[PDB]
Amino acid sequence: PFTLPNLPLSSLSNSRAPLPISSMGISPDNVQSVQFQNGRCTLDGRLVGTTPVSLSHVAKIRGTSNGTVINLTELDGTPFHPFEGPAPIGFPDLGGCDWHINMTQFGHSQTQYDVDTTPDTFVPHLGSIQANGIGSGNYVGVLSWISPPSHPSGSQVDLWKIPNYGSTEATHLAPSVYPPGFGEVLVFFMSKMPGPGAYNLPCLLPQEYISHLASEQAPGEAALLHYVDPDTGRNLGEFKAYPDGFLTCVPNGAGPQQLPINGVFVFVSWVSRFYQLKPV
Repeated sequence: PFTLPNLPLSSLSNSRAPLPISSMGISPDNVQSVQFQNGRCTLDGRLVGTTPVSLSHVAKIRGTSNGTVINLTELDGTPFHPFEGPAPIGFPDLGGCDWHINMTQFGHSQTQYDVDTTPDTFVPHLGSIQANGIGSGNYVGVLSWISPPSHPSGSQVDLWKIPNYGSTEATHLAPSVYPPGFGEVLVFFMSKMPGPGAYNLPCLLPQEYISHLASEQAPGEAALLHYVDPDTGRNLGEFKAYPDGFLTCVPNGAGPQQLPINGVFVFVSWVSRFYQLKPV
C-alpha cells in the first residue's frame, strides 16, 4: 500500500532550505510552471534534480576557494562533473535573490559568502562560482539568509525562479512541473526565510516526504489524498498527488492558505488523473 508520512505538516521541513514549514500555498497568477531543482522526488521514490535524501544536504556547498574562484565538489568532498547535473547535489536552487551562506571549515575555527547568482562567473554547472572575496581554503556552506537580487535592478525576491546554473547552456535541469489544469492548481509548502523581508520559500514536497518515498519505494495515475486533522479525524479537504511528485487541489474560489498546518495528508486510494476534486 502507498503511504505518505503520518506526521503533521507543521513539524516537517521545506525541501529547498532547512526551514520548518509554516504553511501551504498557491503560486501567483504569473507562475504557470515551476522548475525547482531541489525537493524533487517521484512517488516511485526516484529523486530528480540536485535533490538529496537527507535535509542535511539541502542548500549547502562544498569547495576549495582559489581566492578568486571556488571549485565545487559534492558535500562529500568527492568530484562533481558537468554531465552529472545543473550543480552538485544539495546545491541551493533558490532563484531571484542574492545569497548569503555561512562558510565553515573542518579543522579550522565562520565567514559570510555573498552570492550574486547572476554574473558570468556563476557557473555551478561547470563546478565553479566566484569567490566573492572568500579566502583560499576548503569550506562547507549553508544558506543562512537571502536578500534582493543585485542585478535585475530594483528587482525583488522571487523564490519561484531557479538560479542561472550555466552559460554552459544544457545544464541538465529537471523537467518543469505544470498544473494538470481543470481548475487544479499546484500546492506549495511555505517556510519563512531569514532576510530583510517577508520572504516565503515554496517547495513541492516537505523534505521528510522525500525521504519516506525514496525509502518506501512503492510501485497509480494519481493519488487521492485527504487533509486530515489528527485529533478530530475529520477530512479537511480533498487533494491529489501525481506520479511526478507534486500535489494539486481546486481552490474554492479566490484555497490551502485558509487551512491550518497541523494537519496530515492521508492516502485514500488511486484514482483517474481526471478525477474531479471537491473544492477546498
